[PDB]
Order: sequence, then structure tokens, then C-alpha cells
Amino acid sequence: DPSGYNPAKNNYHPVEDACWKPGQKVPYLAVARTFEKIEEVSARLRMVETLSNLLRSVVALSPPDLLPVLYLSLNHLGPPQQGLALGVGDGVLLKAVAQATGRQLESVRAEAAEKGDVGLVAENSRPPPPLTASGVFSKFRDIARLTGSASTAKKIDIIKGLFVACRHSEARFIARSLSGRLRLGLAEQSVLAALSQAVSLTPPGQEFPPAMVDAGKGKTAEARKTWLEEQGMILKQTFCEVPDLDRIIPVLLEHGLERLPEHCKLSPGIPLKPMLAHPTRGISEVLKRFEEAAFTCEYKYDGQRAQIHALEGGEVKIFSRNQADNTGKYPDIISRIPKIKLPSVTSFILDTEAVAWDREKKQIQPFQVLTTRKRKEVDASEIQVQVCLYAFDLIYLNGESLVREPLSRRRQLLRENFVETEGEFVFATSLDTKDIEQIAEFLEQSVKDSCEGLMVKTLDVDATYEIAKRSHNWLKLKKDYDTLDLVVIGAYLGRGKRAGRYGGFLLASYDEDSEELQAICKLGTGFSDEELEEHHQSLKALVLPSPRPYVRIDGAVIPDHWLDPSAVWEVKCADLSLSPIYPAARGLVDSDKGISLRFPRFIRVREDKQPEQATTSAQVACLYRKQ
DNA sequence: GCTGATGCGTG
DNA sequence: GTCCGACCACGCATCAGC
Ligand SMILES: *P(=O)(O)OC[C@H]1O[C@@H](n2cnc3c(N)ncnc32)[C@H](O)[C@@H]1O
Repeated sequence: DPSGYNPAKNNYHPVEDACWKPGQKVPYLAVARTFEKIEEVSARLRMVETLSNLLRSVVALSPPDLLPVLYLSLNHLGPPQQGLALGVGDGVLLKAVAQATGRQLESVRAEAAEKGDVGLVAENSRPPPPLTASGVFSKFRDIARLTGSASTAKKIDIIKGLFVACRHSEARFIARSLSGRLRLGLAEQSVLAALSQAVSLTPPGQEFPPAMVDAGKGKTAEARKTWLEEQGMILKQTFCEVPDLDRIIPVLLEHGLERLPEHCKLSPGIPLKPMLAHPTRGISEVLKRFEEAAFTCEYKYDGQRAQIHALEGGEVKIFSRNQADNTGKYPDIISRIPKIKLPSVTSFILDTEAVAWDREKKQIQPFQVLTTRKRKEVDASEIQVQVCLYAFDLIYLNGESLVREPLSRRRQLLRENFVETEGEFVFATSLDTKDIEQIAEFLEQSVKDSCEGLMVKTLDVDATYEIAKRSHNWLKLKKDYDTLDLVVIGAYLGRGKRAGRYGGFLLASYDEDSEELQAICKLGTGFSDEELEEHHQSLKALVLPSPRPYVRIDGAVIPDHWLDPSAVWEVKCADLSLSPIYPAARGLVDSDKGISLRFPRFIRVREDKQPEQATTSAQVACLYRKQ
């Protein structure tokens, strides 16, 4: 009986403690109950162990279900390059809940808003055979495949069929998954650790009943932890280089974990998660961490991280940092390929930054202009916003992976085999030096050239390419490394930890000329959970039925509740920015823009100030002219 | 065709 | 101080209802 399944028990037996028989399908209730126990236990090690116990039973009894169970635990539909999206959110899901329960959409919306979790609405109110893990996962991909006119009704029909067959907590987790907020607490890192733990304790490919159910039975605590850690590194190193569960899992099941590296090798065509950098507080922190290792300084470009794959045989593909295929977004980049390599180059993987380039002015354009590029089936002749590629690394070249070579070798191979064209393809502006004064000028020269600052990377000491890692061998020297008193004019309903309260707030400045409150930004960060739930009733007491006449929000997201303008909060932010959405100081710096706060954060209540004593809009413009 | 509502993606 | 999972703003893309 799956309703009593307990993958959080000590001395978990993969066969006897499972809630289904060998050879039959894993029931979705087993996955749901695992999700329940993962959320109950209060330690990450226990959450991994609980998920591992489910995978051990899946490996021992139902190997062909391992892939769906992994994808359901990750709330994904397949490999990232395939670009499958459900096309459903809270809107489509609430329509299905209202139809499945025969209730009005408004009453279902209000209940979902009050509880901040659509999964609770679908569960608390709802014969068909029990749901299976592979069955539910197949329905998820069916919903994703439906597009075009009248496709919403077809999606809701599949969703409705899921809710009628749900039992116990199944409907809460199907609803949360379909909405894109499963909130399991485990993701790629933990799910991979659970997988390696499972196949280590209960090896795959055994004849039923498995003679080996717990390979760590006799080990001491320290030896067991060390052995699991070492096995986890084998799976995570191979996955970093071939992040495709559709390729990894069949080979893992047929040849085991320790033989898995000999079958999966890095090659062009499969996107990789790029190497990332850690922020630094200044140049002195950079030299302290790098000590004496020689490093290089490159411009910190403001564009899209673009991984360019050239397969042996001419095929070129462009991937995003999240491993989505963007080849169709960049027809201009494809046509540029023969102009950027010597004829001797036949295959590679480039690490570049695609930056919007004003071809008439020969200048770099900010990231916002880049987002206005079309995404859907782009024609090169219709491209309005050209791009210049700024290449700075080389992962693969002519059949050989370079990830283990030092950056000085990879940089050299990049310069020796690829050719530069102005405003199209160039190497990142770089400086090799140790002089603190010289570095400081390069950073100022960088922001003058319309960049965010400097990236600093070691050349030979700890200078390998670390896939899917925010490394400490790369450092950011960012320009952004203001305090304002704003009025709270609206509240947004909260989800997750803020389910029974407010999740965000709409802030506004004071316009002296018109005596109006002008929306300036949304705020939801900087609060402690205590000072939010303790003072929630104070703000709820200010709810109005209608917006006050002097409150002006223009294109901002209309609040879930208008609040009586009375609360003034001290708010900090990184910088200000021109915004086409917010009306604060709309005609003071630009003719039709307006100023908003980038990354605002709550600091303190200002109960001594009234709304008309807030930071004026004129003061917002004055701060923008300086920044 | 038009439009308000609704969904996706990354830096 | 480090690691990890969740979240998001603002751009474009999609679609019901008429
Ligand atoms: P900031 O904290 O805004 O980071 C900018 C992102 O862009 C990537 N990036 C820009 N320029 C480079 C160079 N020259 N080399 C490597 N990466 C770069 C950063 O990795 C940040 O993700």
C-alpha cells in the first residue's frame, strides 16, 4: 500500500520496504510520499538519503522507471537542449482545478491566493486506476507538445484527468510541479548525489532478488561517507561533461558507475554549463586570494553567455548558459563562422559573450537593447540589433578537449586558430599585469568602454576550465560592488514561506510638483521572516478597496491589495535605471522613461515620516544624474 | 484582426 | 565563508474570446 510508504525509515530495504512488486510500474504515490518525507526531515543529508532510498527501490524493482522518476524529482521534461515547456502556469492550472471541482474560477482563485499554494486547492477538494510515475511524466510531455489554437482546452483536459485519478497528496505535487514551483528543496546537485548513493548501495543489473542491497553494510561511518563521496564525484564529473540524463542513465544501468566514464566523453553538440566567477570586494581581495599566481584581467561584458559548438562535419550550434539551443536566434552568428577560424579548424567549443553592437557608431550597446532581438525563427536580413562576439575561452579544438589544460594554453590555442574581425568577432580586451595601479586604471578604462568592470582569471595555477562551477579561480571586479525613503502603496500576495501573508510590496516616491505618489519599484527582499509575519497585521489594516486618486503606477503590476499610503520605509539599492514601466520622475531625465531602483532591499521602517516626507521625485532624478 | 491575459528565459 | 535551491524583471512569444 503506497500510502504508508516510508523512504525516510532507518534500515531501509530496497525490496521489502518498497510499496510495489518487482517488474511492475512505480506508482506516483511512491514519488509523492518521498516528496513528503523529503520536506519533513530537517537536514540536507537526510533529504538526499530519503530520495536515494526511492531510487534504490526503483533500481532493484523497476529499472526502466529510473529516468521518469529522476525527471519528476527535478521537475523537468527532458534534456535542456530539447526546449520542452509545459505552457501552463497558475492561470491554466486554476481553470483546470475549477473545472475538475465544478467550482467558479473566482472562488478557486481566491482560495489559491489566500493559501498561496495551488497544490493545496487541488488536493483539499477533488474508479480510475492508480497513477504511475511513468504515466504522470508522460502526461506532462503530452501537455508540453500541445500548441496552437484551442490548445489550452486540450492541456486542461489532460490536467483534469490527472486530478480525478489523484489520491492522498498526489494532487498537491502534480499542481505544484505543473506551475513550476515544486519547492522540493533538492535540485541537480542533490538529485545527482542521491542517484550515485543509490547505485552504490544497491548496484544495478542484478538478478532478482538482488543479492547486494546494501554494499556499505560493514563499513565504519567515516569509511562509508568517504566512499559515497568519492562515488558521487565520479557521477558528477561525468555528468558535468555529458549533462544528458537520456545518455547517462542507460549507460549507467548497463555498465555501472565506475565504468561510466569510459562510455561518456565530452564532445561538441551537447551543451555544457559554463564556468562562472565569484564576486570580489576590491583589488586587494583579488591579490590576497590569488596570492602569487599570475592572472589576467578581461573586460566584464554585458551580454549573453554564448557557447558555440562546431561539430566535425560543418554543423554549428549555439547554446545558452542554461543549455538551451539558441541557434535559431542567431542566424548572423552562423553565417559568420567561416570568417572566424583558420581552414585547419574543423571542430571546437567556444566560450564567448554576445554583446549588442551599434555598427554605425562602432560602439557597444547595453544588455537591454540585446533583449529586444527576436527569438522565434529569425531571418538575418530582419535583424535590427547586431551582435559582436567577445571570445575568451576554448573548451574543445579539433577532436581534443582542453578543459584540463591551463587557461594560458587554452587562450593561446584560441588566439592561434581564430581570427578577429572588428564589430563581429574579437578576443576579450585583456591585460596581463600585477601592478595594482595598472589594474585600477584598466577597471576604469573598462567602464568607460561601457562594460561592467573586470574579470580576473588565473593563467597557470588552478587554471583549468571547471564546467558547471562558480569557481574561485575567476573573480569579478564589478562597478556596482543609495538610500531612499519610499511609501508603501500596494502589497502582493505571498507564496512558499509567505503563503499566508504578503510576498512583495509596491513602493513609490513623492512628486512635489503634482503632489502625487509615483510607483518606483517592487520590494520583497531584505526582510527577516519574523519582522514580516509580526508586522503583517499592521499593513493588512491599511487595505483599501480602490486606489487613492493621487497614487500613480502607470504600467507597474497592479497590486493584489491597495494599501493606504502611510508606511514609509528606508530602502537601499544598487543603482537607479531608466524604466519604461514606472512613472517616478517620468519627464525629468528622459522624455518618456522614468526611474526605477535596481535590486532594492528593505532596511528600516521610518514611522516618523509621513508619505509627503518621502524621497521626492526630483531627488530621484538628481541621484540618477550622479549615480 | 485585435487585445488583454497568460507563459517562457536569463543575467 | 561556502554551497545549494529558489526566485525574479523585463524583454518577446502565445492564445482565448470576440
Ligand atoms: P556581472 O556580475 O554582471 O557578470 C557578468 C556575466 O558575464 C560573464 N562574462 C562577461 N564577460 C566575461 C569574460 N571576459 N570572461 C568570462 N565571463 C564573462 C560573467 O561570467 C558573468 O556571468
